Amino acid sequence: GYDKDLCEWSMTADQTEVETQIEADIMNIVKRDRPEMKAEVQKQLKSGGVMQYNYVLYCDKNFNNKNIIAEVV
Ligand SMILES: [Cl-]
Ligand SMILES: [Cl-]
Ligand SMILES: [Cl-]
Repeated sequence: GYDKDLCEWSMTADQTEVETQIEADIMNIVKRDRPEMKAEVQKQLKSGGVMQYNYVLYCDKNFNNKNIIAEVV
């Protein structure tokens, strides 16, 4: 998705803060949209990291964030 607020904020916030934000947002997407994938997505975020999803989640109008679950797994 594209969100001016989170896109601009994430571009200059420290890495620990952006990581916390992305991880929270991805697990919230899972909770709302495909709650049965919680354990699998959580383990994949721990194994692969979360910073790689910054662009698609916040700075990309063409990405529907519901599709982050398929992106992660
Ligand atoms: Cl504005
Ligand atoms: Cl938009
Ligand atoms: Cl899926």
